[PDB]
Amino acid sequence: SHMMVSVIAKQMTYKVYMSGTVNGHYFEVEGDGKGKPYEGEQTVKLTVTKGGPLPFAWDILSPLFSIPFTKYPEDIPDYVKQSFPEGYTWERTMNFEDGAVCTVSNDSSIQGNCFIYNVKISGVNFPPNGPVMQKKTQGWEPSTERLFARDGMLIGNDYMALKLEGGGHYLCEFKSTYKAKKPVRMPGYHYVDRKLDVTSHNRDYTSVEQCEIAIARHSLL
Amino acid sequence: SHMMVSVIAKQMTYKVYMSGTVNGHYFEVEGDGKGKPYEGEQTVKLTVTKGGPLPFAWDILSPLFSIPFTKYPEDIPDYVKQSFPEGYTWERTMNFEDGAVCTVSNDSSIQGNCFIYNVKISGVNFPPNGPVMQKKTQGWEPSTERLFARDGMLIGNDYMALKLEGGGHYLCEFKSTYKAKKPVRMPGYHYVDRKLDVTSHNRDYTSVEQCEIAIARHSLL
Amino acid sequence: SHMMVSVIAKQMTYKVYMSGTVNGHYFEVEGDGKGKPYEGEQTVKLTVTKGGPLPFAWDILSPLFSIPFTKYPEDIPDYVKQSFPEGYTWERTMNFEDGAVCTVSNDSSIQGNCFIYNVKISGVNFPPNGPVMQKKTQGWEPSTERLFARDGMLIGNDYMALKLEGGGHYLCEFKSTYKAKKPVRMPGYHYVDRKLDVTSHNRDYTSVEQCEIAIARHSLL
Amino acid sequence: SHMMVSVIAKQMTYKVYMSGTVNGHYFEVEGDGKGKPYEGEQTVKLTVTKGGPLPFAWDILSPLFSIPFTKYPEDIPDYVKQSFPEGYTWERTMNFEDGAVCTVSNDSSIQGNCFIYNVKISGVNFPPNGPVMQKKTQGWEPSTERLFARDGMLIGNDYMALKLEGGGHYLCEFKSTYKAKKPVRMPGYHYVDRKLDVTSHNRDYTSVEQCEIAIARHSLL
Repeated sequence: SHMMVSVIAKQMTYKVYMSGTVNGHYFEVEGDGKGKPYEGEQTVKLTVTKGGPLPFAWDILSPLFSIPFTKYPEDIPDYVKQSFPEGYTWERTMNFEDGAVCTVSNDSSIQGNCFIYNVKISGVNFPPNGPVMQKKTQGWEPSTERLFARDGMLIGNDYMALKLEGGGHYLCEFKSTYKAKKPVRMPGYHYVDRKLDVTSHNRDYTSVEQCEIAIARHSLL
Repeated sequence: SHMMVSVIAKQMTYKVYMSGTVNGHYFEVEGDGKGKPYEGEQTVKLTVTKGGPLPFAWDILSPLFSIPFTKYPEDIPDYVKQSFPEGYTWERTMNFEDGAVCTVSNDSSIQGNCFIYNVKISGVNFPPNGPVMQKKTQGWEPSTERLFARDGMLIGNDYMALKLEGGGHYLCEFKSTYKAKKPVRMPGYHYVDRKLDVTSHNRDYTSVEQCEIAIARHSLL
Repeated sequence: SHMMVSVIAKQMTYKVYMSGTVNGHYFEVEGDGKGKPYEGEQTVKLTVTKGGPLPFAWDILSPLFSIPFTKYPEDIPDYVKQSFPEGYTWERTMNFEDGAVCTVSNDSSIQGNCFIYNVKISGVNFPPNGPVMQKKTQGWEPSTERLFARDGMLIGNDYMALKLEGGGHYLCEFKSTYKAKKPVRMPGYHYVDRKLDVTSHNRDYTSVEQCEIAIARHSLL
Repeated sequence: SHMMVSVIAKQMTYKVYMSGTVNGHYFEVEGDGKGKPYEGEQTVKLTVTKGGPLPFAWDILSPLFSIPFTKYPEDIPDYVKQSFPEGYTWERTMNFEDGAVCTVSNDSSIQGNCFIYNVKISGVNFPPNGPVMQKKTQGWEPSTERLFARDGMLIGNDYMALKLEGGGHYLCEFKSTYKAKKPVRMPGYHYVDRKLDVTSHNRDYTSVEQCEIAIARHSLL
């Protein structure tokens, strides 16, 4: 079994606060979630508190609403979990195959049994007739992030794909940079498999429930 | 002489309001500017009003503070000036050669003799020992933007370069998408030459003055 | 068990013919290999026949010397194996994180018990003091290609990483496009895990022996 | 007037030898050219000699057929002309907006009154229904290359655009790296304007004539 850290219970909740701008439209979202950090399981309920209903696909926000909830096997150092109680920050670029770009920054803290995430997203050049502004997406495929240490930062790359109405895929590249706020034991080259689903939502996606499973590992061969 | 639009005087002022995050650091800036829109000359005084003094090179913000102040020869339609009084928006990506990326959005309107600009920037993945975080930049080379029409929008690209303390250059690619808030007459493929200098600043760059000359043209050949 | 095709025996050999140019240096390589296509196992012995010894790292050529040797599970259509006897072509871009770029094209045929591969590589902008021209690489990490169907072509993306002398990683992005020469049954979204090793070589890598294991699969979750 | 190097006459000829592969199709081309190097004027007659008639737009080859024929004002050092008699090499990437990519390498020498060019191109991932494979291009816009010195090499970038049958543009980014075969005096940051036209061709573009004007300069402001 993997070393559990005492500041992170086997059952934890969290609060997430998002603000951002996508194609010039400002908006804010708040969520409360919960899960089992050492099993890699979590769920979150989101509420659009400003700028709703959103004129773009909800799916582009889904993977922005909790990386402490990743199951790590015994021999792989868990970068993110070691960073607590002080916490971590990360920065992410999303490059969509039709030219749209998002930049994302996150600050993560802990208060007792509850993680606190603050996240900002900026999105530009989503084509007006594209699957995002026309809400043609049907959730992400499961995906695998490739992670490795560099300058005491963790670096993640992920080939993502939104499912399209009536077959087809809309590609997105994730590049992520994770920075603990204190020095920790770096892991080596490894992967995290993820599966993310919207399990329920209202008509204009102003209330949304998501859930995720994330499990780290070495190569299979 | 180029046609002059009655809603834009030969001398104008403007106010610019900017908020943003760069490597996770929030900041706000306000500016007051003036110039001669049909001669392509302007100056602006900027004040950091939140999150100052900034921990990053001022030069990455410089080109975000007024495209109505571009001189257009008579035979080239002026996309930006035609958009008034309704105004315009634009979005910009900034891709630096060490992998930092900025997304920018802008909304621009007019009140009498005064343009009003609202601009938001999100910049991520500046290397902590690179010339931006170590404030080693020494202003921008004069540059040229290539512009053409597509789908009712004016598309621009610019290979920019920052000057480096100790000679040499730090490269940045600009991609811009300008969208008038009403249909306007579309120009053909053309160029805009620009020179942009910081003419004065205090020690921690919390007060900065910039001067810019911008002139559109056809190919020189 | 997966459907085996009659034109592809459980034990097969192959011949591979490479010519190319890397940083302006022309060279040619020939290899003979063998393996078990339905088990995903193969080995190949390469000989540099022109332009040797090569002034660059052998590792940049390794993943160019046999995709019929991929183990597919029963329920996933095997695009490449269906394309025979007529065969297939593919095109690949390799984008290295220090700016170097390779383009690759391949034509694959079959004669009896022996596949025949013709491959061309063009490589440019490898920095003269980089790990490639200074031969600092220490083989690839195992990796996973993400594959999906589009316009009856198969499309693969792979986040690759060369191991560096004294710790460290040198990243490379693979984008591949595979085209059967006759229509076949397209698969859905899936992955291929690969592990590629140089098992033996002489002093200046003019004779090189490699081996590979490649196994397709769905997501693990 | 700019200094004139004694090894380069006011009128010169040149031979150009080209081989390459585009979407897997091999071809060779030979050309004979002439012009006035210090005035920046040249013409060239090309003959497809293998793999003709070409199944792809001739325009993607056009800018690969002689940079000594660039007029340099007196105060800007001429990197290419100083390199002689030894000569130079260069490498170029061509990135089209629908994801096609070309890598190019060149070697250039001199025999008396005649430059000799050897050039290789590899182009991949042209979409089969795009304007290159469907021969819908109508020549290149006049363009400007940005040039600066780094590590003894002259680096160039150019936002190019092909004209499209039916108005509109198909964008391509040029990155070029020019390397003299001996140390030379390095120019500062500057530009080269170019116009390149096909002046005549037969029906299947197996004989083509091109004309190019190239003039270096500082920023216009």
